Amino acid sequence: CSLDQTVAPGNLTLCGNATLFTTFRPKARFIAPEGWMNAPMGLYQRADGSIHAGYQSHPKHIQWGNISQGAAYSSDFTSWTDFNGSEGYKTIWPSQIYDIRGVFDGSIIKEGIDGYPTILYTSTSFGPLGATLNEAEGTETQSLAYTTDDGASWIKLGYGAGQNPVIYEWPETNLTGFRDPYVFQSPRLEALLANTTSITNATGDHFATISGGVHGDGARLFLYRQHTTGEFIKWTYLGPLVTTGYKESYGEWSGNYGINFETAGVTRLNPAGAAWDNGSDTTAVDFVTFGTEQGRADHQNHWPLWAAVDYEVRDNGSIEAVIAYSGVQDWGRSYAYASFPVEGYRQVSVGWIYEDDDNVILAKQFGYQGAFTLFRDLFVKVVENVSPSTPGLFEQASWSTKNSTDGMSVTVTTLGQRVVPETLAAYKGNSTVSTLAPVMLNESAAAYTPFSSQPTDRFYALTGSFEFGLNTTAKAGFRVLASEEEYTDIWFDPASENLTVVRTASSLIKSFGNDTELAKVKLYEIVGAESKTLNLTVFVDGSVIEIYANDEVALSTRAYPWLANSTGAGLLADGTTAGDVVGVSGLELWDGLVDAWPARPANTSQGLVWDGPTAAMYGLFAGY
Amino acid sequence: CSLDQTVAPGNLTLCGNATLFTTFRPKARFIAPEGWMNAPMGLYQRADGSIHAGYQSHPKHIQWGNISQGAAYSSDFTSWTDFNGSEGYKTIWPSQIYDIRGVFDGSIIKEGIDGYPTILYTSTSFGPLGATLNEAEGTETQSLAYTTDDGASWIKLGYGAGQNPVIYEWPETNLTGFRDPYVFQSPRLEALLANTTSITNATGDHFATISGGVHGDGARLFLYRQHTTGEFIKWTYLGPLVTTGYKESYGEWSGNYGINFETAGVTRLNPAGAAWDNGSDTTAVDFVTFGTEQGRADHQNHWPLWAAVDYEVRDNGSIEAVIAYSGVQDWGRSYAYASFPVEGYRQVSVGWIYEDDDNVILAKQFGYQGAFTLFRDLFVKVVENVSPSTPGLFEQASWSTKNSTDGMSVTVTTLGQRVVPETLAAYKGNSTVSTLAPVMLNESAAAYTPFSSQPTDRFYALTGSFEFGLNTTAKAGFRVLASEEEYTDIWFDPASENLTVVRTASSLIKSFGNDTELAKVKLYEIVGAESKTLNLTVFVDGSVIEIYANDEVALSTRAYPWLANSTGAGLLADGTTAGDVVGVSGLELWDGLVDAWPARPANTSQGLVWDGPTAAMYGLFAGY
Ligand SMILES: *[C@@H]1O[C@H](CO)[C@@H](O[C@@H]2O[C@H](CO)[C@@H](O[C@@H]3O[C@H](CO[C@H]4O[C@H](CO[C@H]5O[C@H](CO)[C@@H](O)[C@H](O)[C@@H]5O[C@H]5O[C@H](CO)[C@@H](O)[C@H](O)[C@@H]5O)[C@@H](O)[C@H](O[C@H]5O[C@H](CO)[C@@H](O)[C@H](O)[C@@H]5O)[C@@H]4O)[C@@H](O)[C@H](O[C@H]4O[C@H](CO)[C@@H](O)[C@H](O)[C@@H]4O[C@H]4O[C@H](CO)[C@@H](O)[C@H](O)[C@@H]4O[C@H]4O[C@H](CO)[C@@H](O)[C@H](O)[C@@H]4O)[C@@H]3O)[C@H](O)[C@H]2NC(C)=O)[C@H](O)[C@H]1NC(C)=O
Ligand SMILES: *[C@@H]1O[C@H](CO)[C@@H](O[C@@H]2O[C@H](CO)[C@@H](O[C@@H]3O[C@H](CO[C@H]4O[C@H](CO[C@H]5O[C@H](CO)[C@@H](O)[C@H](O)[C@@H]5O[C@H]5O[C@H](CO)[C@@H](O)[C@H](O)[C@@H]5O)[C@@H](O)[C@H](O[C@H]5O[C@H](CO)[C@@H](O)[C@H](O)[C@@H]5O)[C@@H]4O)[C@@H](O)[C@H](O[C@H]4O[C@H](CO)[C@@H](O)[C@H](O)[C@@H]4O[C@H]4O[C@H](CO)[C@@H](O)[C@H](O)[C@@H]4O[C@H]4O[C@H](CO)[C@@H](O)[C@H](O)[C@@H]4O)[C@@H]3O)[C@H](O)[C@H]2NC(C)=O)[C@H](O)[C@H]1NC(C)=O
Ligand SMILES: *[C@@H]1O[C@H](CO)[C@@H](O[C@@H]2O[C@H](CO)[C@@H](O[C@@H]3O[C@H](CO[C@H]4O[C@H](CO)[C@@H](O)[C@H](O[C@H]5O[C@H](CO)[C@@H](O)[C@H](O)[C@@H]5O)[C@@H]4O)[C@@H](O)[C@H](O[C@H]4O[C@H](CO)[C@@H](O)[C@H](O)[C@@H]4O)[C@@H]3O)[C@H](O)[C@H]2NC(C)=O)[C@H](O)[C@H]1NC(C)=O
Ligand SMILES: *[C@@H]1O[C@H](CO)[C@@H](O[C@@H]2O[C@H](CO)[C@@H](O[C@@H]3O[C@H](CO[C@H]4O[C@H](CO)[C@@H](O)[C@H](O[C@H]5O[C@H](CO)[C@@H](O)[C@H](O)[C@@H]5O)[C@@H]4O)[C@@H](O)[C@H](O[C@H]4O[C@H](CO)[C@@H](O)[C@H](O)[C@@H]4O)[C@@H]3O)[C@H](O)[C@H]2NC(C)=O)[C@H](O)[C@H]1NC(C)=O
Ligand SMILES: *[C@@H]1O[C@H](CO)[C@@H](O[C@@H]2O[C@H](CO)[C@@H](O)[C@H](O)[C@H]2NC(C)=O)[C@H](O)[C@H]1NC(C)=O
Ligand SMILES: *[C@@H]1O[C@H](CO)[C@@H](O[C@@H]2O[C@H](CO)[C@@H](O)[C@H](O)[C@H]2NC(C)=O)[C@H](O)[C@H]1NC(C)=O
Ligand SMILES: *[C@@H]1O[C@H](CO)[C@@H](O)[C@H](O)[C@H]1NC(C)=O
Ligand SMILES: *[C@@H]1O[C@H](CO)[C@@H](O)[C@H](O)[C@H]1NC(C)=O
Ligand SMILES: *[C@@H]1O[C@H](CO)[C@@H](O)[C@H](O)[C@H]1NC(C)=O
Ligand SMILES: *[C@@H]1O[C@H](CO)[C@@H](O)[C@H](O)[C@H]1NC(C)=O
Ligand SMILES: *[C@@H]1O[C@H](CO)[C@@H](O)[C@H](O)[C@H]1NC(C)=O
Ligand SMILES: *[C@@H]1O[C@H](CO)[C@@H](O)[C@H](O)[C@H]1NC(C)=O
Ligand SMILES: *[C@@H]1O[C@H](CO)[C@@H](O)[C@H](O)[C@H]1NC(C)=O
Ligand SMILES: *[C@@H]1O[C@H](CO)[C@@H](O)[C@H](O)[C@H]1NC(C)=O
Ligand SMILES: *[C@@H]1O[C@H](CO)[C@@H](O)[C@H](O)[C@H]1NC(C)=O
Ligand SMILES: *[C@@H]1O[C@H](CO)[C@@H](O)[C@H](O)[C@H]1NC(C)=O
Ligand SMILES: *[C@@H]1O[C@H](CO)[C@@H](O)[C@H](O)[C@H]1NC(C)=O
Ligand SMILES: OC[C@H]1O[C@](O)(CO)[C@@H](O)[C@@H]1O
Ligand SMILES: OC[C@H]1O[C@](O)(CO)[C@@H](O)[C@@H]1O
Ligand SMILES: O=[N+]([O-])c1ccc(O)cc1
Ligand SMILES: O=[N+]([O-])c1ccc(O)cc1
Ligand SMILES: O=[N+]([O-])c1ccc(O)cc1
Repeated sequence: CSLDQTVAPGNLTLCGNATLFTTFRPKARFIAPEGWMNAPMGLYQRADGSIHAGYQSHPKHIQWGNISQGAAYSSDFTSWTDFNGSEGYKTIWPSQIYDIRGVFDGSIIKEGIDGYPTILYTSTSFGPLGATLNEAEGTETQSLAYTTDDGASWIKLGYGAGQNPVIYEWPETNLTGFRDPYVFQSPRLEALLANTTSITNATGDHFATISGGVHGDGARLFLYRQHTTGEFIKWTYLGPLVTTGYKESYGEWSGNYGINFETAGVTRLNPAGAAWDNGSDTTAVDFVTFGTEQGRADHQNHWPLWAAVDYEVRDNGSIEAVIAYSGVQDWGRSYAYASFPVEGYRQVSVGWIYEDDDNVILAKQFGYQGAFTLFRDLFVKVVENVSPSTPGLFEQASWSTKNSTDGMSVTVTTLGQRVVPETLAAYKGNSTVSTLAPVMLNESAAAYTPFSSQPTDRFYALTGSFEFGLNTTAKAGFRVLASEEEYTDIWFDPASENLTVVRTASSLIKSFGNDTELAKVKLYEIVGAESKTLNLTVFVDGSVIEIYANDEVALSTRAYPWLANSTGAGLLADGTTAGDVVGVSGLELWDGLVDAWPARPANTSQGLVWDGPTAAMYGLFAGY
Repeated sequence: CSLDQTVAPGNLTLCGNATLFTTFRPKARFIAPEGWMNAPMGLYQRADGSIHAGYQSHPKHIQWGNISQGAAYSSDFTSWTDFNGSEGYKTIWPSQIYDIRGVFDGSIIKEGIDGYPTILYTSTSFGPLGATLNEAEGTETQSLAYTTDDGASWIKLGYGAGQNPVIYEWPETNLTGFRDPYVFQSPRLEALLANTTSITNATGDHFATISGGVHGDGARLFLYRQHTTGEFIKWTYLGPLVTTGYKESYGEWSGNYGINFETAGVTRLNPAGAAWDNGSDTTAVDFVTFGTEQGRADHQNHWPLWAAVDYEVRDNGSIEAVIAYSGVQDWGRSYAYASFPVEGYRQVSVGWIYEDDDNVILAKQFGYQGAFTLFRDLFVKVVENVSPSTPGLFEQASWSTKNSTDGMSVTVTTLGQRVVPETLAAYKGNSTVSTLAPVMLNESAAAYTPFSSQPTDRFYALTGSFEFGLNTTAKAGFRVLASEEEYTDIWFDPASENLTVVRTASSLIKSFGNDTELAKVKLYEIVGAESKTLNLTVFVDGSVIEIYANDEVALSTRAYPWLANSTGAGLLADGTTAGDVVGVSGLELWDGLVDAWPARPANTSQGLVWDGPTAAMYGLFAGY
């Protein structure tokens, strides 16, 4: 095939394996060296302060299978180094009857077996596995392994009675799933349960949730408690923590709860970050983050959600997490968010961005699939002095409201997300930074106005503050990865409250997805203000477009323009007039970002392989 | 429990694990250090002249499961040393999706991958597996591994296309089984196929059989040929080598062909041992040895058989092995015979002797199950100058006859088996040998006459030649493991041609088997003789009783007397009179035999373990 990016693309399906390896590939973020990746796993801050990140991995293939933990480490979330051992960059792989079908997601007990960091993970064996299939007990169990070398290798507990797997009995019949154990400490839950520990005999300092659901009756998050402090074999089932209905939706701001949960976690946050109080901090909020499946017509039937919850203690010594309000962690092509504690009272979240090639047309030509999102600090976002005339404000859909004593202003609380400052500092410092003059978008505004400085490649960031009239019908935003013939348009339309990514012209290559992305964004109007403001930040990284609005709304998507010069960026304006003006300020472009994998050459493909005719016989993995 | 062997046994089911480890345990033969063992596998003579023996092994359990290769070596078939590596005495174990359900039987390519000894073995995965179940393609495949350290460890080929497993497609639909690859070189088969290699393109110097059958339509031995010399991935299916009918029997001397073959092998022998001619040696005979299942009402539904065959070349470049005559390799509690070449033009065979505790009542108390037989030289047994008035002679059931030119005498040919001379020499040399005076059994003979010298423990051998009148109705034999209250009786009754082992009084412990064993023995009468002779040799080794008659008939069984003094032996006589006399000569007792595992302590138990509740969930292994 021809790789001439100055002319229209040919038939790229004729290209060899990994011939398009560098063409669309992110450079400034976490990604496997090659092949298939999906969910983050095994995330923890090591004793030396560095971050260990695992991920679901299938090297030398471009579909899921033999799923293993690949791993790497970083001192700043931003520049990474691969582990290299006897299995390359893998550190846990299928090896025993109980996990031979896949080492699924798992999470870290920092002070575990013999004092070592310990992973509790879903060990899978044979049989139908899935929320739409007739799964049986044993197919998904939960197992332990520990590391004596800070994540370079893991030792599994032995197979058998009183050893691995450590959790195998289904807590209810007819489960849709039983996976993704999330281990956490919780002074809050310990305080709530302290008066009931005689009922259950579970007194350990670690809790674990397991994600699943019940056939025909919606998703479930099951809560376990470590039976005894310092002992890791026995985990006592308390009860369902979160119970939702079959394809239940809390509404337009909240996705859909589907039929089954995946990768659920539990945290507690306050306005500064992570909160480790027992309930005494009145500014702190309990949150659950979770994926749902089969409640969405597109995006691989997957919603990455979160909910604020109020805990109630049941008479049998378990906890009901009652949903107070419910939102979306990312509105685009991402899923499988994991969060973990970081020193300085932080909780950091990261997810997986899948490709937009669902028919698997150019995956072999790429030689890889998937990347992470950026790493995000979670916190309680608080907006003070909100005007009660903010449209829709008292729906309290994915936020809560608290009136002032006099009823004239409102305090809004919701989940905040922002890129970790280490990454922003490194990006800015390594980039060519252009601080741009403010622009009034009025009757003279073109549909597209290129920035006065332009990117030089597909690795850049941009930010801007868009000030709108309170009754505007104008739209504005950013165009990125743009030439005359290919471009991706990011619009906000305050009248509809919709942030969209229009991808009809994103690429000349017709096999990639081109559906319009959509997020809801609430501009909380401030008392006394005669305008409302959207702070919009965009990261462009190969084919990833990752959008953040108001440290609250995130939308990750993909664009694969063919032409070498489809790298431009600028401002979008629609329906701006002399009377309906959009003021854009705080404009800045960072060109270049950071080389996130400095030790890797440009092409880390090792080729692709086929599992052969037995893949279809076993029926577990696609085989390629 | 009480282990007082001077009084009646108590309730031994109350005894702890491995508390009866030494009580009944063989000392003079090949046996695992502890736990479950079954079939011999991976047998070969190493470059240094020593013998490598593998076996199906499940350490720390007393039922089958996670089946692996345990291994040991010997310079004389008799004194053995265990391998000791990272997995103890195991050297191959389930580790990959293709073999995670068990590393089943396999055999050796001496000059294989990169010139190293290479095993071709049955790699098993998930799904129904068995001749009475609905097995599917993929559940049993055939895979390669090689050793760079003379059997201390094995490296498997990688999983995938053009790698492991190397044989996976079923040659016919609806197989009852597809396992136990037997690799061999054959100048005979090469010569037969040389004119047809254009039809199949298979020209390699190794052949392999795979054992199985077809549902409802009997057993099958499938023949493959290595496609190209020096290359080990591609094996071409030629056709069925042996085809038998559903529960077909050739008769009383020949067991039953059942529904499915296991552990089948192919060899060529002459009167001296192994024959490596191309067909030019007129004294050589082609043989197949094979196990059959579900054609027997007892003995675990298993027959260990052999057949002499005449090869025919089919038009499609395959071989039909037409059965000429058909016999039994061992008439007792043994199965899974494997044979292998040994320097000096020898073919040596060894099998597995199972316990007689089929309800698994005292297996945990033993802490082990199973042993090998002794190692046996195979050869063509030729008897000259046989009288045509030998009863039943021209049935030619498990032998062939060739008349002299004048029709007055017959040459008889059959399969010969004898204990390897290395073992007999070592046994005799380490024993207290008593050469006993000949005994005429007549009207004065007691039912039981103790030998003039007695054994001192349960480890001894005895031999004798019993001369009978041509029209005798007398019976005689040996009693072993004998006190007043417990004993095992080995009888030959020339009038019925039956060799029996009567075990009604073998033990005071009622849970062990007590059924009478039976073999057919043909005393070929010699021209001019006025008598007929049975040469009977018996090895007593813990609980094993292994009987050989006339270097032809073998019968392995088990006896578990409780009393410490149930060790005696002597002569049996029934219906001997002044006129019907049995002359016994060549009588000799070897007391002690050899310590076959000199580096092992008396108790090599490591305890027993339970796999836990997941064993029943996975449904593959009993779990204990
Ligand atoms: C079917 O059969 C399968 C095969 O048998 C079976 O799988 C095997 O299961 C067994 C049993 O569970 C596993 O055995 C365990 O192994 C653990 C260590 O595992 C790691 O290391 C081994 C060995 O590594 C050596 O060899 C390899 C290979 O050559 C080398 O690469 C290594 O470098 C290393 O080499 C050195 O050592 C060799 C000899 O050992 C030398 O020959 C060599 O020269 C070198 O010097 C690896 O093989 C393992 O790899 C495999 O597993 C990993 C995942 O873990 C995979 O990723 C990988 O691909 C492989 O598959 C692995 O790296 C042991 O720790 C463990 O022993 C502990 O537990 C048992 C009980 O379960 C105790 O009896 C024992 O005492 C140990 O417990 C003590 O120690 C720990 C801390 O160390 C404590 O937590 C514990 O409390 C206890 O303490 C006690 O003692 C203390 C005294 O110090 C005292 O203070 C305490 O108070 C207390 O009393 C166990 O041996 C085996 O690994 C499996 N093998 C494989 C290949 O899978 C499978 O399950 C079966 N399936 C079924 C269904 O039945
Ligand atoms: C799901 O994922 C699973 C995990 O990824 C996956 O299983 C893995 O599959 C891969 C791919 O098939 C296997 O990789 C192969 O490994 C073979 C060696 O295997 C043995 O050794 C390894 C490594 O041993 C080191 O590490 C262990 C663990 O720490 C130590 O115990 C050892 O002591 C040793 O340690 C040293 O080295 C380390 C680094 O390597 C150092 O860190 C350390 O300090 C030490 O110095 C073991 O791990 C293996 O154990 C496992 O497997 C055994 C059974 O085999 C089990 O019993 C055991 O329990 C474990 O499970 C094992 O002992 C390699 O030989 C092989 O590489 C060859 O093939 C590939 C292609 O397939 C070629 O690319 C490569 O070039 C090699 O081929 C050349 O060499 C051979 C001869 O050596 C030739 O025959 C061949 O023609 C070719 O020659 C070429 O080069 C020549 C130049 O010299 C030239 O002359 C020729 O012309 C030609 O060009 C391959 O790497 C891996 O072992 C599996 N791992 C496990 C744990 O199972 C699984 O399949 C997946 N499942 C699915 C469904 O997808
Ligand atoms: C001697 O060797 C055995 C191995 O053979 C060692 O382990 C024991 O194995 C036997 C099987 O041989 C197991 O028996 C089965 O037990 C289950 C129920 O077990 C539960 O209750 C037990 C009694 O208090 C308890 O000990 C068990 O605890 C272990 O297992 C749990 C996991 O469940 C684990 O968390 C613990 O830490 C322990 O490891 C467990 O709670 C029973 O259902 C089985 O019944 C079947 O079989 C019987 C007998 O034929 C039959 O009557 C039933 O109808 C049914 O068909 C079976 O009894 C035993 O549990 C194992 N014990 C263990 C692991 O401690 C044993 O330890 C060795 N002894 C010594 C001293 O070393
Ligand atoms: C590029 O990367 C791929 C891995 O993705 C490398 O391997 C090839 O993978 C593809 C799948 O991506 C395989 O395609 C399938 O092939 C089978 C039929 O294969 C047979 O015929 C082939 C053509 O001549 C031949 O090459 C194969 O030989 C290999 O495998 C045998 C074992 O069977 C082995 O013994 C050999 O040594 C070889 O290793 C084999 O004989 C086909 O049935 C599949 O069809 C399905 O999918 C297609 C596509 O969607 C669809 O149209 C069908 O309807 C059906 O659903 C599929 O085409 C391919 O066989 C693999 N090739 C190999 C292993 O050589 C590939 O090698 C990499 N290229 C390079 C240059 O590195
Ligand atoms: C948009 O971003 C601006 C700039 O960061 C935010 O304004 C700042 O608000 C903080 C208080 O939290 C002040 O300390 C700064 O001085 C403000 N800077 C200004 C006004 O330039 C603004 O709050 C953001 N708006 C939204 C809606 O998120
Ligand atoms: C029983 O054993 C005896 C002793 O080994 C066998 O008799 C020997 O036969 C060989 C010929 O093959 C002679 O060289 C020996 O001298 C014979 N010894 C004798 C008669 O004492 C005898 O053939 C065996 N009989 C059977 C039926 O197997
Ligand atoms: C970019 O490339 C295309 C195709 O080579 C060309 O037509 C166009 O003029 C170039 N420059 C742009 C769009 O600014
Ligand atoms: C505790 O009660 C809740 C609510 O009825 C129930 O769902 C849960 O299963 C119970 N926990 C147990 C039985 O451990
Ligand atoms: C909150 O304030 C709004 C606006 O003043 C008012 O309509 C509403 O009733 C108030 N809610 C409460 C609980 O006082
Ligand atoms: C550039 O990036 C590296 C890697 O993250 C970072 O450590 C470094 O501080 C950055 N350089 C700057 C900020 O000048
Ligand atoms: C309208 O927009 C253009 C471009 O920003 C600017 O030059 C002009 O001053 C604006 N008009 C007013 C009245 O500010
Ligand atoms: C052997 O032991 C039993 C039981 O202790 C005893 O009755 C008998 O007399 C002993 N001696 C024999 C049978 O020669
Ligand atoms: C032997 O003990 C077992 C328990 O292992 C008991 O069930 C059985 O009834 C006992 N047999 C007796 C007393 O005969
Ligand atoms: C060769 O012919 C025999 C007899 O018909 C048949 O059983 C066998 O399958 C054939 N071999 C092939 C098709 O490879
Ligand atoms: C073989 O010899 C027996 C006895 O003399 C005779 O009955 C039979 O017919 C002979 N067979 C042949 C083929 O000559
Ligand atoms: C005793 O047994 C050993 C082990 O087989 C053997 O090598 C040795 O030669 C024997 N001793 C003799 C025959 O005196
Ligand atoms: C009968 O048998 C006994 C014991 O062997 C012996 O003493 C006696 O001589 C035998 N009788 C004859 C006639 O040989
Ligand atoms: O790769 C398997 C893993 O990916 C997920 O399905 C999320 O997409 C998890 O539930 C599971 O552990
Ligand atoms: O342990 C499994 C092995 O044992 C046998 O069933 C014979 O009894 C073989 O066919 C198989 O390879
Ligand atoms: O791209 N940019 O100029 C940016 C991006 C992010 C940010 O927080 C500030 C500026
Ligand atoms: O499939 N199985 O459970 C088996 C197969 C063969 C055997 O010898 C024992 C058990
Ligand atoms: O026990 N014995 O005296 C024997 C056993 C076997 C043998 O070949 C000769 C004598």
